[PDB]
Amino acid sequence: TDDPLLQGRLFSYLDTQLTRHGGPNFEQIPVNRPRKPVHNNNRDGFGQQQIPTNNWAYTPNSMSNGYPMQANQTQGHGFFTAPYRYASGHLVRQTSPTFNDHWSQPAMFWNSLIPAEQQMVVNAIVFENSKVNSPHVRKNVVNQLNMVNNN
Amino acid sequence: EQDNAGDTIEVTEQPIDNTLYVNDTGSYMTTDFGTPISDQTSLKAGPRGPTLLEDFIFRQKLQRFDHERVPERVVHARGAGAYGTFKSYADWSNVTAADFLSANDKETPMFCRFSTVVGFRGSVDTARDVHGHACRFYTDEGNYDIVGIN
Amino acid sequence: EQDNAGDTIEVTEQPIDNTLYVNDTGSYMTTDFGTPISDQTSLKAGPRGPTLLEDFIFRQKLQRFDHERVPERVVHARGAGAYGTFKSYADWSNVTAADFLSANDKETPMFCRFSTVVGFRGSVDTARDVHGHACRFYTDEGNYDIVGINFAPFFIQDAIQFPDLVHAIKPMPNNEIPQAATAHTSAWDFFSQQSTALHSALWLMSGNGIPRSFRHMNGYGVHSFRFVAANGTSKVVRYRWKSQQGVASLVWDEAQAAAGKNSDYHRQDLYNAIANGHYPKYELQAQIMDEADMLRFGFDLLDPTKLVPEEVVPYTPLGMMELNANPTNYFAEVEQAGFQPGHVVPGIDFTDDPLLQGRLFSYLDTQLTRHGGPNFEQIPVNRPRKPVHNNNRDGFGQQQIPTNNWAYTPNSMSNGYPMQANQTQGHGFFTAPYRYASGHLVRQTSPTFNDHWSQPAMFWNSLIPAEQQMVVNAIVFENSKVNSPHVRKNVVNQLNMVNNNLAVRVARGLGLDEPSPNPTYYTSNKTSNVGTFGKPLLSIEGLQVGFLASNSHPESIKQGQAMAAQFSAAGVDLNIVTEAYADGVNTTYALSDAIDFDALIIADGVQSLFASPALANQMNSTATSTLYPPARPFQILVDSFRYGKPVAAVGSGSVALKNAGIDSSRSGVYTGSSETTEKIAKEVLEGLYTFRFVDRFALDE
Amino acid sequence: EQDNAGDTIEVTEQPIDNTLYVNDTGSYMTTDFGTPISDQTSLKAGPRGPTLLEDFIFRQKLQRFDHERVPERVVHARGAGAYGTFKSYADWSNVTAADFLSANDKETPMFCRFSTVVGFRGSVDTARDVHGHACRFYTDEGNYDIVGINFAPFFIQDAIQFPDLVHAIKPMPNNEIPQAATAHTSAWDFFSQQSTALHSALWLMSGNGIPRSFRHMNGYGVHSFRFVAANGTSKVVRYRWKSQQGVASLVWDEAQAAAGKNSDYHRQDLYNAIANGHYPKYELQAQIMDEADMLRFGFDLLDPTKLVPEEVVPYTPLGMMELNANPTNYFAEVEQAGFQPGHVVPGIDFTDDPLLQGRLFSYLDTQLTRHGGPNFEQIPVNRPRKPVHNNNRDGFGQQQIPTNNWAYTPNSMSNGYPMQANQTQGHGFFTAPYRYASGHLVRQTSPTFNDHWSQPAMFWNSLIPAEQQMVVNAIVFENSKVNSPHVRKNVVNQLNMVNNNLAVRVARGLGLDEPSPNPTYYTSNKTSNVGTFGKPLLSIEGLQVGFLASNSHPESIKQGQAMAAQFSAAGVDLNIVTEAYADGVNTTYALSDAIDFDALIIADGVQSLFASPALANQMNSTATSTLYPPARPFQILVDSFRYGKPVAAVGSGSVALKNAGIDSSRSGVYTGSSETTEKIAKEVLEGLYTFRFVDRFALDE
Amino acid sequence: FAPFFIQDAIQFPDLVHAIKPMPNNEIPQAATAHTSAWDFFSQQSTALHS
Ligand code: HEM
Ligand code: HEM
Ligand code: HEM
Ligand SMILES: [Cl-]
Ligand SMILES: [Cl-]
Ligand SMILES: [Cl-]
Repeated sequence: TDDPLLQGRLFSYLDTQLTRHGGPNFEQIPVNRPRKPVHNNNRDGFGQQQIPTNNWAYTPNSMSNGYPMQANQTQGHGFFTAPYRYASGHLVRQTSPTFNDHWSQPAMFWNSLIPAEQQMVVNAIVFENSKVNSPHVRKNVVNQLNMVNNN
Repeated sequence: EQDNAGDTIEVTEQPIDNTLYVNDTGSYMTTDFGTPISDQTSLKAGPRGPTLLEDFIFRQKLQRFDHERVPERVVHARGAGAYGTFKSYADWSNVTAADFLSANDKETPMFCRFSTVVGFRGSVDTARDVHGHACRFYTDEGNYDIVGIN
Repeated sequence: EQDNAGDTIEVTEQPIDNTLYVNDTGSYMTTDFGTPISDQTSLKAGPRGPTLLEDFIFRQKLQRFDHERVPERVVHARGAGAYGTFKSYADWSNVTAADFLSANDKETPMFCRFSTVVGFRGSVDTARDVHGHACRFYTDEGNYDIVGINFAPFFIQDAIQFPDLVHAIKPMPNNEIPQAATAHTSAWDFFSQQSTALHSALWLMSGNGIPRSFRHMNGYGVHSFRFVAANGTSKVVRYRWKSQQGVASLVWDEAQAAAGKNSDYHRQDLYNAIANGHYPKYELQAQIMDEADMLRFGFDLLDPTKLVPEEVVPYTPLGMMELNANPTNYFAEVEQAGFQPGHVVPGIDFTDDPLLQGRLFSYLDTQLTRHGGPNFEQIPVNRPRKPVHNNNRDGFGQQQIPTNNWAYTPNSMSNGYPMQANQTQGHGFFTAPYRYASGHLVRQTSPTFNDHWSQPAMFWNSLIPAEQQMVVNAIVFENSKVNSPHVRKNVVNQLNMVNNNLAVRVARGLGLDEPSPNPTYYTSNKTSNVGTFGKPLLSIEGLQVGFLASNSHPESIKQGQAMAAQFSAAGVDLNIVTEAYADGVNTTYALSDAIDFDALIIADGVQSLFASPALANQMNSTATSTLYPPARPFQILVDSFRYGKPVAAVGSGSVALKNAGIDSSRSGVYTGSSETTEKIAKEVLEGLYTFRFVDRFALDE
Repeated sequence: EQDNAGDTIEVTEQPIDNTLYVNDTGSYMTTDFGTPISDQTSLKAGPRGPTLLEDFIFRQKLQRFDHERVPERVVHARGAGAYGTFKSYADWSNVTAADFLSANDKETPMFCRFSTVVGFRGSVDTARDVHGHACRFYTDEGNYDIVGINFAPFFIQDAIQFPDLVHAIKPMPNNEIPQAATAHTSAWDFFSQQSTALHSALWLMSGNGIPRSFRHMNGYGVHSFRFVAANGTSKVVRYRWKSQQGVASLVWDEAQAAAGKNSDYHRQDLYNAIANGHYPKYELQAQIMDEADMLRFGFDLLDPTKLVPEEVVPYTPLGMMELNANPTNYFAEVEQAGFQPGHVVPGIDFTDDPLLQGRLFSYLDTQLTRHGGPNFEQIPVNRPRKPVHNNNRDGFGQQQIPTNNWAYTPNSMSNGYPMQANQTQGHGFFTAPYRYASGHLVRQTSPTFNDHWSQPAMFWNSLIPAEQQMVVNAIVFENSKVNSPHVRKNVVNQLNMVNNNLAVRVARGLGLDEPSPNPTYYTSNKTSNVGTFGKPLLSIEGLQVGFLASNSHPESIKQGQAMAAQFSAAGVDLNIVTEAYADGVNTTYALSDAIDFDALIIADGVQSLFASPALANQMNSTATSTLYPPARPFQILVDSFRYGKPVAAVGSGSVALKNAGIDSSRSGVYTGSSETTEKIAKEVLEGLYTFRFVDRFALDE
Repeated sequence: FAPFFIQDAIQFPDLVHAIKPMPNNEIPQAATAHTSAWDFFSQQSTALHS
């Protein structure tokens, strides 16, 4: 979905795999391998421990007997974006006004805890905000919490 | 390792795919994580629209591409290789305990690479240069490399 | 950050050494950690003993050496760079808020790199190829890079196909053959199965594929971009760098000779020109179009396989660039430089060109590969001229020391620094606000992109007959090297959708059946400034003259030397060539070839050097010169003439011309007695501007 | 380089930005390539639309973030650093040509990092462990690093065994359990099968394994090194950093509590001390021995499992270090710092210690892992204070720009620069010239290394009875966590070769058969300054006092505050603790534990806070305080007393003491009326120096 | 937890730097109990639910 938090995670996690693995072949590590063999025209990179036999590593070509075959909604069980998805709008760096209520759900959550666990939340907030060294931040936290539940 | 329950360790080996040589015959294209794909058009907000960040098919393909290259050799960057075999003329144990030399007609698999020295990866074969002659014997007692020149 | 003692932070800045350029004068050698050393003998257990592990001097030196190399660029690996400056012709604020364009005579520092595409790091300069023209403006509002090429169109219409095009044109994966060339099955297979490629393929087969030098080609942005004004109004623009030297190119067999004689031909040309004060210039120009123009001209401005003809929208001159300094260290400054089309500044924006859109991802990601980590922008050549301030942190190779301990937004601790910048404060980047999208989320190509053949037809019609023959010869050469008959035939059929005459001539060259006219996409239209023969140069500065003399006729050297003042005054290098160095000699027969000179002059009284190979072959073994291969002087002459270069002969030099079957009546052949050398020089200057004499090139239909 | 035009090279240095410390004040946010930005909302196709690939602002920010991390150190991952200065006591040129030691009062900049060994980057400070003490002198002749630990001996005698020791002590490979601890089968298996480990294992089980802070331990070089004089004569030396604060340690259950209450206990201690002006000091000392001393003392000076007893060779004071500034950015300066024992300077040399010899390889190689490339010495904290000059080139992350284009020796082009440096010119490094080797090339251990047990015996005899009990408790704790009976028994048998009493007490703790005396390696010998209890501190600066008060008795706060001037004057922090912040309150019961204070004072009139858990348990649910867990004040008191810390009580505070079963007659218990608080303070100062009252620790045999 | 702290991925490095140890001294470990985290949670009030 167009969840702006989800949308960025899609970039971030693919990129971050480079950092931890030293190179682009992180999916070749056993725990990350799919259970069926991979076939695509990706090649090379540090730590390449496979040996491609298809010497015509591009699409379209007339040399490889059509392999590997393009997969889509109607053949090969290919991935497909949900076809009724739609977008319409200026290209904007603006937050949706539907996102503006930051406090009602915190209030519901508070009401959802037994009295003993409500005390636990208070004790935690008090513990953490006593460790916070800045009085003005302590006061900002209080004011925010007061928009959630006065008690 | 097992005079006690704590140091006793259960090993469950998982049925992980262990392909070496890749054979495309018959196959649909998949990502590196095995999802079947096409790879010929970007996902866009309308046919004349901008490309979407969520097009993971685009990103995985170009990330592979963007990372294909590795440092060339500091010397002997330009070279070419081939596999072969080596046959001992004799049992040479009187002078060497080397196993690949331990019997008449004993055969050992080989891989060699030949190269120039000074030029970078795509430099001309017929440069005036030293030439490398580097061969690996895949022996029963380890890979023995003779890394020589002409 | 200081309403309390705990969050109050004491900053003590340490007096750390901050060298940029390294200057060895006066110094003793030290390790990288500053201990003075020698580095010439290993530490050993006795003078004939084994080397010791404790020899840290040995290990630090070889560890540096063992780690010198980094990955080359996946494309455009082979290239060369230079610094320069850009001057705006005007205040362009009426169309763009870009700061480097905001005032008449406003100057901005520049760094550019030029390259081929397909060959690896040490491949030959004169490969037939696309050429990169990538320039960074170090503006006051960030590094702006125009990452262009010497052809107006590109091969494909979507970035997702880029690895397909590249694997197809690169050497085959089983054996890594052939180097730096499209002359193989896979490339022509791709160009014929992916018929978007035809426009750029024709460019590649023309002289545009084999330029004389980086100084004698133009640059193109290829894609539509946007100029965005302060108030949000945008224009759609296409960039051209118009070379102020002019456009000039080689012929194929000459490009081959150059590859074997001087693989560094273009990088040497650029280095020498700058070092000699002949600074190359290129005028920045833009076709400045309205949003309403997207589909008006019968193709789509989002389509990178299509140029806008100058005759439909003229190029508006924006300003002038000049390159005026060589780099100090090639690895540090050129090899490590990373250009990105996503390096934009306020007042510039993108379009929905699906080729451009993917480049924006690719170039940022690829910088990791070549630099080993995320701090590639911290490398000096990639730094902006003003200090960076943001909340990015850490990563391999971090050589800065952040002092802002509250590295997040929003915060109440950092006094609002660094401040958010946008359209209305701090000169922040902004997307053009009238841009809009509307549609299903689709992996479909636009039908406006479907005509792959009409523009190839226009391009063909835009070449003089001699260069049309060059295209045929190239296609025939490359497709003869293609090993697959079916691919050869596919190429013919594709070419027949472009122009029947073209396709018939190619099929004839390939020994294939001649196709019949297929008029759907044919046109008589043509455009200007897209060819490389038939139009003279605008400047001959930094071109080369070879003056062929002999030590066995000493007056010939003096004759050469007395012409030198005139060439020098035109910024042309006169090279006196003999058998061996001597007083006044610049270079030798053994070192020389036709490719080394843009014009050739034969001295008076040296005709006996110019024996043909046949004559050479009679007298072999004894009393044949050892100082150069048999008939080297003759070959220089015959080659120069064949390639179309101006040739002059003084006095009995005309005997050499006759020996070579060159009539003194041919265009671009100058003769005179020893008393008229001054006039012969000026005719050579004339011929250098014309550059090539196309009447020498064989024509067909 | 200039006998000709071709080899003459024009250098044009470009005006590139050269920021080190980054200062955000006044600035707008920019990308890394200098374009002004906001960074708070993704670019989307409509406000509820998908994020666009062209949002380069999003991608550059997350790419930086996604790449922030680097590999931690394979050992000593968890650590903290600070800058300081070193002052020589003398001109030491009679024994060493080292430049930082060449004059009385000569000052050299310093950077040190202290660490544990086994735990990963975010493991608990108060793990039982070896501690690193690694210091760089930024000398005029290169960066000299002493990379030491807080124990005098090391576990193994050959560097090739280092991965064995480390894999054995690190978490098990199947499940990565347990963290930061030797309390598992593999470690004790290793220590018992590789009996060289016994000396260091005893150190580890003593208070030395759990120091109070980095400021309250010593440092040791462990290995023999050499001082080399200008004329080539050498001395064999061993280094000790003698803490000028003194040596003090925790007890195990306290180290555990600290791990759960404040994992940053030692790094916070060091940061706060420096920030508060209480700069830690350590005196550099060396046992300065003759070459003839190698085997004289009944063990081998090449052997790193052996200390030289101060009573055999005294430590010669060389100079004083002080650490006086915190780093500005932890990642840039501390995380990236790379110490190497091979970072030596002229006047220092190595010995044939097989443990030292391998470290010289290992640390240079390991820097590649953590920095992603070979230019790790170019990181600011690793740079020498004078500019580097050598012919090393290139590599990932090259942020310098060499100007010497003739980067090889010998050459005739560079004017002899940089010049070779050696013993007799340029202050070059030189191996000590009388060093000699003679022998077959052997993979054999020296028989001089065979006594693994005598020095462990000396160490045991060197501990007060209370700390001997601590060693037994630790061994018993760790070997109860060891899951393998046969390893437990091997450990006992090994310990029985050291001291029968030790081994019997351990076997009793483990429920095993008691071994019988095995006198071969037993000794009554002992050495001084190797224990951590029974000897007072030399300075109490930067220690902490907790003053337990209550908001429900307001005069208690005022009582606390009136004592503050006296503690402040001693450089001791007085922390007033109540239920919740209020005028004059420093911290709260809920935030507090015994581990937070080095001494505890109970205020007059607050006795009712100090209800025991039993009393707490009666009245549960309503009217029990929510402001801290039940019996928190009582627990602070009982814990402080158990751990051996000084405790004082004013007035009715003595009621709290009685509730806790603490008689006012015990050592390190101070009581007084409200009129004698000044005297109570000075007794607390007294108790802080004694530091722990060992009469409280249970003893066996 | 069912909800997350922020509504846009571009803010992720902000949330993370805020909750991670301070950059000058890398204190404190594995904890939000410090000025920066609670500053972030209170200036970026989307964080209250989580
Ligand atoms: C007898 C003299 C030498 C010979 C016969 C020789 C031979 C070779 C050969 C044949 C290669 C290419 C191997 C391949 O095809 O991949 C090579 C690479 C190399 N040589 Fe040498 N070499 C010599 C001297 C040295 C010396 C003295 C050094 C440095 C101390 C050295 C360092 C290297 C390095 C770093 C490589 C790159 C290897 C790689 O990246 O895999 N060579 N040498
Ligand atoms: C209009 C079409 C294009 C033009 C004009 C163009 C231009 C260039 C140039 C001039 C360079 C060399 C820059 C240098 O000198 O360092 C380059 C490198 C590169 N190009 Fe392109 N390019 C185009 C299409 C693409 C596409 C579609 C992609 C991929 C989506 C791409 C990916 C790359 C990559 C990965 C590099 C290596 C950059 C580096 O390592 O720094 N290019 N391109
Ligand atoms: C006398 C024995 C030893 C002492 C006193 C010692 C000391 C230290 C210290 C203090 C550190 C942390 C430096 C820092 O704060 O960054 C360290 C790290 C290290 N030590 Fe040792 N060590 C000893 C033995 C060894 C041995 C035998 C080896 C291997 C042959 C070794 C390999 C390492 C490595 C690889 C690191 C990581 C360094 C880095 O990543 O920068 N150590 N050692
Ligand atoms: Cl959605
Ligand atoms: Cl658009
Ligand atoms: Cl020695």
